[PDB]
Amino acid sequence: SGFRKMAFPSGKVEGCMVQVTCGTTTLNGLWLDDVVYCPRHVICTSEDMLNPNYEDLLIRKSNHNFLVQAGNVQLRVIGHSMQNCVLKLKVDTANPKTPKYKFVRIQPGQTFSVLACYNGSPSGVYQCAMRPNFTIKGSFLNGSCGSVGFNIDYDCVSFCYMHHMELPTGVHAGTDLEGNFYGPFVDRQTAQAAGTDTTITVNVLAWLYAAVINGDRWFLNRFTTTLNDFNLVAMKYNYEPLTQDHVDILGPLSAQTGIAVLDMCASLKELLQNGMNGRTILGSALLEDEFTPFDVVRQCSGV
Amino acid sequence: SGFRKMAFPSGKVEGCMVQVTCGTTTLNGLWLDDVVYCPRHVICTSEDMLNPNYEDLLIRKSNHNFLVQAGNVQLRVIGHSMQNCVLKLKVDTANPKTPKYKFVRIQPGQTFSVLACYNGSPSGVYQCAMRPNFTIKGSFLNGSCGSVGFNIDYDCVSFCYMHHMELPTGVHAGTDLEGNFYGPFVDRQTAQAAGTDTTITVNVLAWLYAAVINGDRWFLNRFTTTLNDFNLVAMKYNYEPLTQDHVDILGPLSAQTGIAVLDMCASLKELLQNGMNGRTILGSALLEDEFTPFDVVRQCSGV
Ligand SMILES: *[C@H](O)[C@H](C[C@@H]1CCNC1=O)NC(=O)[C@H](CC1CC1)NC(=O)OCc1ccccc1
Ligand SMILES: *[C@H](O)[C@H](C[C@@H]1CCNC1=O)NC(=O)[C@H](CC1CC1)NC(=O)OCc1ccccc1
Repeated sequence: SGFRKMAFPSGKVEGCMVQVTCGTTTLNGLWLDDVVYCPRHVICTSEDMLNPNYEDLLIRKSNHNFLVQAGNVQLRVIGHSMQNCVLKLKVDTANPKTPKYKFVRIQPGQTFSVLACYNGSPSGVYQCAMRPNFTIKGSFLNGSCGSVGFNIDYDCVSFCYMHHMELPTGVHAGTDLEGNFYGPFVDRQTAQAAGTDTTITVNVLAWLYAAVINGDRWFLNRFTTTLNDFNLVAMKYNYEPLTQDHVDILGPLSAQTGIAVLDMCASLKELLQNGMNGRTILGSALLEDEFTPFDVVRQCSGV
Repeated sequence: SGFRKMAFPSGKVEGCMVQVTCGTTTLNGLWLDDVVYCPRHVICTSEDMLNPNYEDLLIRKSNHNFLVQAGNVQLRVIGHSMQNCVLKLKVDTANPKTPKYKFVRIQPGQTFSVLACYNGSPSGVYQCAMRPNFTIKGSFLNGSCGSVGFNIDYDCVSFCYMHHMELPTGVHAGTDLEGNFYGPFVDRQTAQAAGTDTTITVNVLAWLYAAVINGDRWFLNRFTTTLNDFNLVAMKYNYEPLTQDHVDILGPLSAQTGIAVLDMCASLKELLQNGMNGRTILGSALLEDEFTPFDVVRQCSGV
């Protein structure tokens, strides 16, 4: 038993991280088969980044402007192209450690593992949820761009995120591996801000089920409510509306605990209106919304 | 910027995990050079585990009683011995992926990464602190024994933990890689319980410094206190006493923020006496004590 925020093992992705240098800029790239993917803003200078025309900037580059290093071994660039906000560098060697992989775009409310990297070298791994406002609450320093986010399913790595920037509130923004931003953000130094956010209701309910499975029961009650009545409380507290599909995906957890989803919704209603009164749930004094039903089932099925 | 609980990249350890089978018991082992390390209770049956004499049980085993599998490839056992609570199986192949490594025992209050594994296959990675009562708050299911905890320092893996059991309160206990338990625990099914725990004061202070570096300042005040006066408050709230050495290790964080340690201690005193009044620090509504000064410096130096 026990419930811990847990990342996927990072080894398959570690074998894909390289260092990409252009001019005086060095960031990380992802080396899959004979292609290296990295943020296109690596081709920019300090003044280029205020208002860049990336088509112009890439036309003025050649293959020899790009230094790719897989550890000590330098990789020779034999071609370059752009796909939206990602640069693709073709190299003269297929990565012998390329895993089975997909490029997938994730939905708000879904989670993924981030392998934070600097100078092509992985430094740490942690879980992130895609917020409803299309930011993530990461930990990224200078040089972290090109770090990727991913999920793993039976030795297949689904890449879903490449890191590009930090917003003024300290949250982070990036693209999928096709180079399309999550959210209404652009890769230049301007005055962008995250929109208003909301709490991921299905995830809070999943975490309450994890709590029960791990023996935290103090917040339970005898009451049940209706979907429509619960969704009125959700709007008051800036929670997403609960759909019937969300009720359906919580089915397994509802079955394992014998607590109906609308039964647990009554508990959430009381927690929202009354607070915790000094108590904790799974080691937290706040309602946690960054665990998906899948994340919970992964750790709580055996319990 | 950003501050996230972060594990070390797990790839170097993933390449060392194998599956060890004895009888109808299957758990995980750690394959380094030509030796596999695993919990000795793998040699026990259901009735053996109530009150085992491990010297007798191992004398009655032979090499062919042990099935070791590195993925699909079965490894041939050519010798076996016991070191305290760990079984060492000598195999006819040195692990080609053996990293530079050490076996180190950690101190309460220190952190490490856990690579949770089942059937020799890594499933997730997360950070744990060794509690003052020598337990950890993990996430371990049946089959997780033999999973290891580690820190990484310049491609050298320092192994510090191997998982053995779950206590009745849901926390976890295990050994160092020499097979010596952390804490007053034994590897048999009996009525063991964790002793009383305390809060790791130097870690809470380190986390408050991380908060300031990341822009959370609401808990700061103009007051300073003395070491002796603070240690009186620490005893009332079941916090460890602050030593001068702890003040010294917080030096860099104190310098980076311009807030003296005894200045920050006044803030902690107020938080302990008054609570948070509905506010949060680094996304938590509780005082967090599982980040070391090193953990904080790793993420906050660049900020
Ligand atoms: C790429 O490595 C870098 C990552 C930032 C650096 C600090 N934390 C991060 O996540 N990205 C940038 O520097 C981008 C580049 C523009 C998108 C084209 N700019 C940026 O993030 O500016 C905000 C910022 C905040 C704090 C410190 C530096 C920069
Ligand atoms: C080894 O894989 C297993 C790990 C436990 C299983 C559930 N969570 C864990 O951490 N260890 C054991 O089963 C040990 C064996 C005895 C030490 C010799 N026993 C044990 O943990 O018993 C407590 C327990 C609690 C919940 C479920 C099963 C067992």
